[PDB]
Amino acid sequence: GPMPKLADRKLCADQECSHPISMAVALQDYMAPDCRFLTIHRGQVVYVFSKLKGRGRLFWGGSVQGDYYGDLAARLGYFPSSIVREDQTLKPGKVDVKTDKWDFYC
Repeated sequence: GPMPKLADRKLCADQECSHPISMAVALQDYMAPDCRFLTIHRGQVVYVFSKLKGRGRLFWGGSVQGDYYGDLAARLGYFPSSIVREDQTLKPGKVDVKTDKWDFYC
């Protein structure tokens, strides 16, 4: 019935998933199929905050960098990991936590 969660568990840099795991650059375009996902275009910078596990492991969560130095969109959304190239690890994405009800809400 209701939209099933994309995953039951995820990997983060910390329990709250508030620190980014990595900085990545998009290699492919990706238009979000619904509000849970992030729309990205080749060349954009994405800060990765979560990596889903198990059934949702193709997808990562993060935010897109803006146009002025230092700008990161507030909105978090999911995207296929394969569309980006991770360029710098900021923190190990080792903290294994459960996804909550708010993770896939939009």
